[PDB]
Amino acid sequence: TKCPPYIPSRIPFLGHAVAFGKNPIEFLEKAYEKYGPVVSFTMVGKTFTFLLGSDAAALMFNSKNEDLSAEDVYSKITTPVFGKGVAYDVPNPIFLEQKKMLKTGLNIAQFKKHVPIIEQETEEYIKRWGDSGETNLFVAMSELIILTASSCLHGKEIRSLLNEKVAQLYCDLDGGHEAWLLPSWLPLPSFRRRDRAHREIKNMFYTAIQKRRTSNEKVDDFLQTLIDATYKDGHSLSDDEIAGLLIGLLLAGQHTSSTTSSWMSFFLARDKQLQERCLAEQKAVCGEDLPPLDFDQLKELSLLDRCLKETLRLRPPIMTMMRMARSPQCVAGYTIPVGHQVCVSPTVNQRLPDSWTERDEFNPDRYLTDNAATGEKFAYVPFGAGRHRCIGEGFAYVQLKTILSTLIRKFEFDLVDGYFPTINFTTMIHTPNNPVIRYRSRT
Ligand code: HEM
Repeated sequence: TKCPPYIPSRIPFLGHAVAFGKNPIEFLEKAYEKYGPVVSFTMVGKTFTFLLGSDAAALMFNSKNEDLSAEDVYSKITTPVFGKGVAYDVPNPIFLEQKKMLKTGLNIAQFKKHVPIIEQETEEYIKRWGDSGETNLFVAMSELIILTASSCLHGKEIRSLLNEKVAQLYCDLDGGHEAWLLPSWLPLPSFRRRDRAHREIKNMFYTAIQKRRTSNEKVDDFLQTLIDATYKDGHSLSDDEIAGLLIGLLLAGQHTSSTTSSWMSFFLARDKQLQERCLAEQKAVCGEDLPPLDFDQLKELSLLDRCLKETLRLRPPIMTMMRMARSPQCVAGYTIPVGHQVCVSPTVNQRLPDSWTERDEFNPDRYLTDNAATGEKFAYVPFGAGRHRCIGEGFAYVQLKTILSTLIRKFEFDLVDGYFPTINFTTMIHTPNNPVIRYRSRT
């Protein structure tokens, strides 16, 4: 019973709901100062124990689901979203069976095919912009990412079936507490047409899937990985299971990729020098005529890579990873009891003053010298770390770098009247005047 420091509260049940909810990052920064790397506090009935800093976060990253449980906090968040027999509604071994099926289909051989497809979808979409004007970038990315992701993981049959009609039918699907995401100004009807997309979208897949079943167009696309995929008991995945796995893979990468793409642009629309140094790198690595991209070139676009890593450092779309303690855990000379909701914050760890120089500046060149991203284990964890890591990370870098390149080539970006959008935790539904960006064609 040697429990970590616990921040007390004068408000019985809500605890620190207001203080924390007002600014979670500032709250936790202050808590690390006052209380150390492992602190507890009550919020709306639950005791939360945060692991702050790399050395404390090591507990969760090196943990097993039998001790720190995701299916005890992340299951009824996701199950109404992804479906039955898929995601956190199945036993971990068969859960991890499908995850190993997904990770096989997300390989370099496919990433080489994916880079062309992403550019075509970007070129036909961003033509809507025309010559010059101003767009809502968060909304712009939301729509583009759906198309790009759909035309890579779902196939061409399902892309053919896709129209501007269904793009927001994912929004009601997205609605269904859902994950500690960074708040953003994406289209937020959330309700849209609940219960209706579940029929529309699911049957969109059944039909497309049957075209691949009774036919001999066995191709190398992600869907053909799942149709031919067999469990380790021989039985292959059913019709509804394959659809659930594909729907869920586009949703887990939607807001994440969209929010990051937008923030990086805003960060580059603020610093015009870096936006030029990037364009230099583009025509210098690919040639001045800007020929179509391919996987290989992406690996040497290092400035873009360091801008993306710096974006993910300051604006990680997953704000907090959470687990429920089923067995007592030991960290920093403390024992976390059964029933605590153990939390790691990539945002905090990637901002901690005792680990990052110029913590709040968007400085991509910090990776050219020493930094915590390589010099520490769990100080830079946008995609997670260790045993708990994003399987879409490889597709993410490919998708994001291809998209941003296709943008920085065909456009230049700047802030409208100098407006740089800020995240507000105090505005429940009343966002401050929406985020807009300025675009103008190149040359
Ligand atoms: C900037 C982009 C992204 C970030 C920062 C991100 C972040 C994360 C993180 C931190 C996790 C671990 C959550 C946890 O263990 O509690 C995760 C899991 C996952 N992500 Fe992402 N992700 C991104 C993009 C994507 C993409 C593009 C896909 C799919 C194409 C995707 C699919 C998944 C899936 C399937 C999981 C599995 C959840 C599990 O392990 O049980 N994500 N992501």
